Amino acid sequence: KASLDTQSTQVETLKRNLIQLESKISEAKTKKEMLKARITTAKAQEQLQGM
Amino acid sequence: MGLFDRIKRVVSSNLNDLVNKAEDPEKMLEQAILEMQEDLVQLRQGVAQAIAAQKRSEKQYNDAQNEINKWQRNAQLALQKGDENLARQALERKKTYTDTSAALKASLDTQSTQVETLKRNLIQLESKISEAKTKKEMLKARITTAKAQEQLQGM
Repeated sequence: KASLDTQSTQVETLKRNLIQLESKISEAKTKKEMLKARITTAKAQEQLQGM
Repeated sequence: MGLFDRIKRVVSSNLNDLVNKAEDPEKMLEQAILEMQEDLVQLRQGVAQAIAAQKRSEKQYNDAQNEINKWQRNAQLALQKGDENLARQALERKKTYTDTSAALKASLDTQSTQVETLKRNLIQLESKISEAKTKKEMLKARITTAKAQEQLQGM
């Protein structure tokens, strides 16, 4: 029971950690989108030359 | 000094020759049109992906809220049980989860603000490509005028 309780506490922490990890990857993905928006701005300047 | 003079002359001559060969309005515009459209498609996909990611994040956030409710029920049960340790654990669990939920909400709100801006930007981009297309039509009209002069010779 003691071992199980320790394991239960540990698995719960792991689950919480996994949720945090999921949040972290999403945050990284968001950064890429922001970078992509910046890339579009550079493209807009080029569009000016075409105009 | 002689080398520098030679380099400048060579560079100017090479650059001038190169730009003229590639200076075609239709080819340059088409390549530019393809790139923006590709970027727009990627941006649209990214926005959709971001929305999907946000939805996935929302589901996780919803699960955390559900977990808190379960913990809250357990805390009430713990009081009935009379065990001090179970009640204390539930309170600790509720606080971290609430903090995590708040953090997730803040992140989601920022993401929501960002996606909305991206959508607005995408709409602006769509307007921009259309404007470029309009310019080509105007250029085409000018081309017809040149053709009309030639028609005069035929007449």
